[PDB]
Amino acid sequence: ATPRLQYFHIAGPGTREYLSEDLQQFISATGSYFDLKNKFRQTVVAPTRNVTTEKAQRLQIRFYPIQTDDTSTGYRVRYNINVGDGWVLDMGSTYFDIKGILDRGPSFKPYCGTAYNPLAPKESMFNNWSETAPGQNVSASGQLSNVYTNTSTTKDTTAAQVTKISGVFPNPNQGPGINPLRQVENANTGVLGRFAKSQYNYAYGAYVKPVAADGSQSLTQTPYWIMNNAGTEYLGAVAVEDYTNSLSYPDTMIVPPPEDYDDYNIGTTRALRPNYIGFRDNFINLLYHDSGVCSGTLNSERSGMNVVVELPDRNTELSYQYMLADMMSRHHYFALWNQAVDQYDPEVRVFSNDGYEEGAPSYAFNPEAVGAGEGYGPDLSQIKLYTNNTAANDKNTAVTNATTNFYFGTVPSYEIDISATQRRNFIMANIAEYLPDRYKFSISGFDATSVAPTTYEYMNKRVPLTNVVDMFTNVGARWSIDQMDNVNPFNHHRNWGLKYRSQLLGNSRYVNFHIQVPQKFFAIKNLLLLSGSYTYEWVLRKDPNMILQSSLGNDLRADGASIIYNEVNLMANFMPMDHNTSNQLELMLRNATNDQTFVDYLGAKNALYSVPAGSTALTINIPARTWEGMRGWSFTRIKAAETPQLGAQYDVNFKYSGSIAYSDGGFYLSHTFRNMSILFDTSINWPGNDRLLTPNMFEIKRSVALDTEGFTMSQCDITKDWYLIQMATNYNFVYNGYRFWPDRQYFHYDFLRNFDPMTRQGPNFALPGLFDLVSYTPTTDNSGEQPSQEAVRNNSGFIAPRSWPVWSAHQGESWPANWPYPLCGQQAIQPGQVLSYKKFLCDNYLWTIPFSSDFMYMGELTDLGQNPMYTNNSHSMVINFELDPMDDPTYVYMLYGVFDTVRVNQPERNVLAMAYFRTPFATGNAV
Amino acid sequence: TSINWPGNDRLLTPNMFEIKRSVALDTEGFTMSQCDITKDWYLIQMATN
Repeated sequence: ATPRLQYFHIAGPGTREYLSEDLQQFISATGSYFDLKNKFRQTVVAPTRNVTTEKAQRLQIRFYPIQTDDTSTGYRVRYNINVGDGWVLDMGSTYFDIKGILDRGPSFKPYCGTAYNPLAPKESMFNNWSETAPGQNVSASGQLSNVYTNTSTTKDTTAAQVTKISGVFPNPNQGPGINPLRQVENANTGVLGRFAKSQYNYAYGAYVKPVAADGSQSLTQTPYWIMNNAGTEYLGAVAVEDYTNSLSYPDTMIVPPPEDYDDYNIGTTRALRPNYIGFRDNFINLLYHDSGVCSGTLNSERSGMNVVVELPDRNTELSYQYMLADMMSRHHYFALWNQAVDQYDPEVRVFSNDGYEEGAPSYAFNPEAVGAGEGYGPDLSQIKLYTNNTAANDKNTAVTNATTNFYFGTVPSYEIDISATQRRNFIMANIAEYLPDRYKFSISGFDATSVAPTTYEYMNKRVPLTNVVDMFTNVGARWSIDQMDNVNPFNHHRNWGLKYRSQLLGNSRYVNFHIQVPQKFFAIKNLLLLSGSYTYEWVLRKDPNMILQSSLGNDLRADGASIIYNEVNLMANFMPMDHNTSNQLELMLRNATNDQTFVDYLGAKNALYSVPAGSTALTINIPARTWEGMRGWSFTRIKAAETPQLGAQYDVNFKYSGSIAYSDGGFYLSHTFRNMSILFDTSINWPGNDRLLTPNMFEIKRSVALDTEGFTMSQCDITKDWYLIQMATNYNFVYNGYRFWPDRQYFHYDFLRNFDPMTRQGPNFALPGLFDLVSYTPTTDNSGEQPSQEAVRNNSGFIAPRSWPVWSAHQGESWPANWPYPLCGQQAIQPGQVLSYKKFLCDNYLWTIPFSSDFMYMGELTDLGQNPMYTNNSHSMVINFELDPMDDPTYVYMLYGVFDTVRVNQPERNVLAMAYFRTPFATGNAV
Repeated sequence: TSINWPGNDRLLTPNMFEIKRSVALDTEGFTMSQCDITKDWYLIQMATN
């Protein structure tokens, strides 16, 4: 351009063509050790024509609904996407601008613990006052902190404070105000206090809403004078306020003792379980995908024929999950699409018990350094000091007056091992509370069958058994709690993805949410719409269980959750390219030979096969079929209670609000898969070439205890054959050697990223010794007492009794522990009294078996998928599964390998036509 | 004194680069990514970067 600009290489020719050829050869040859390319400048220049219109064209267009039909299960919206000539719409830029009111219900705690007197001890009381009538039979217990240096024997100095009582003056926040507590004379100190007469005396979690603008939780205060046994000696005064009906305990629940201790013991109070009710990852289950009854609609006006056809056997939202996880790492939190992957804390799931950081003995000392707590030794209180005589080596002269404290011993202190305190609190709060309901018991005020197990206060008022999980539970083994490894780990308050998603809405259950939801259906997920007038209808879910995710998985419909949609607009971004260039573009995309073609990323027909609780085996029969281009198999097992009805507008049997492992990638039951077999004909096994070490089945895992010949890989119970197949599928190289593949560690759904082999040893019970003191079965009684837990005697006088609830106050006496049998050390049990428990966990993996001759990837259209023996011949393959028996009805999420592809034909203006074809499992009915 | 640089009805508010707006005062949307940043500003930043 400008010679002035070409001089400075701002618009010049370019480094390749202004540098002398010999210099270019030099800087290319000597470019690995002495760089010179950074010293010469070349500028990339914009096309400056035929890239943007001068015409006034909106850069971002909002489409507000034509026609709504607000209903009580969904929220339909219909738009008229008018794309003029010279315009071009990429539907990847089309998203729903949704705002409304969200109610997350009473079952929503965005925070562990409480906000009301958190530092208060759990069993403390807020300076009680129990009376039948004012001035009648009265019981009161509390601290009297305020002082007013009274001159006793008269009311002159006490009545002055009494007249001030009728306000905020007692001021429970303020105390004595003196740091050295030894300087007070007990006869000229004055005493004041402020007590509350109410039911449910507990300091922890106590809340009384204010009535005046300056504290003042009550309006009427009745003062009471403090005198000794005689009435003449005036000592102090007390403020008493009625909180009988003005007091409440939000976010806290009373943990009463067993019924035998209901009286004479108020137990402790505990904060409710923390529950996060934010939206789901990537706004999953917020648009009605794959539901024929409430399917979306996209079509032109001239031909009002829908082009989006949805199938109940496809999974659009899991497809988007897999697509996004392959496109980027899942640890990136993109707050726009609510892109926060559901992740469990590994320190909670794969429990690596290690005790605690044992350091020097740690003590909490007196606030001052002088005290007589447990006043052993000489009293040292009425002593007298005489000065020393060096010559006589004895006392010589008395000290006239010596006000001395002079206590005995070191600083009074109480020893706490906070390193183990954190460990126990962590275990009980994270791993113990999230135990299955079969390892819990009521609290002597709660009763089962009076409320659904899927409710909030059911989970809150059921204390887990305290010996199934504790600090001695596999004290040195990195071992997930086998009583809980079948529990969805993503239903946890440590779900950082869910925590972030629930924190994006706010800190209350009354949310005026404003969200943007993308279109995930693969045919129009990123379709480029040409010119024409199209109508684009969709319906938004209003099911509280589906749209919202809980960290507890409780039934939100029974928990008052609801949502209201006010404005649902359709945003779009239009590139302002030149009408000449956009007209050329649309002319060349209206040509038949080159037209948009999209395949769903999952590429799987999704079939759910029910497996009841007791069943350990599953037989899958598929009738005669053409298996053309079928990619392979993929499968996990999903709990039935955690999976909605496929293609149902509203599921009433779905009383779960955690992580639907079907909808998202939150798979956690890839284990509990004993083996598998595939038989294309009635008896012809698929590998069927002596490939595997077990030729006629896919032995996924075998117990090492019964293992004798080997056939187990990677220091767990997985087999050689299965490990080989999985590594060959995921990484394509097993015949040149097994190795780690860090190129796929971002995927969040591959094998090595989340395959965790485990090994614990454990005592060998069913021996003359080794009595197995841990009882895993509760007594399923109303009383909050579990006497079967009283056999462990560990931390006897320093924790709550095992029969008592976990979070009750401590009582007992110090005693040698008896339960944890030493598996290490010099006094360990004999080698014949230990066992082996090789096990593996594999979350979010979705076992894959590729329909390839050698289990390795040679193209999306597999080796055997195009073989003219499955494609042309009809085969009726039979799958036989063997599973670990679970304790609830579970599906087996089976995924085949399909080419569910669509190519979009847009020959003229407002003519939109789509052809859907799925190679193994087509849906053409020839009508 | 009369030439808006976008000046072609580009932004949802053609006459200014509305960086953020009060969601309480909001009526028609124009707030993006679950905060008070605007659709136009979000588009501009994402396109630039």
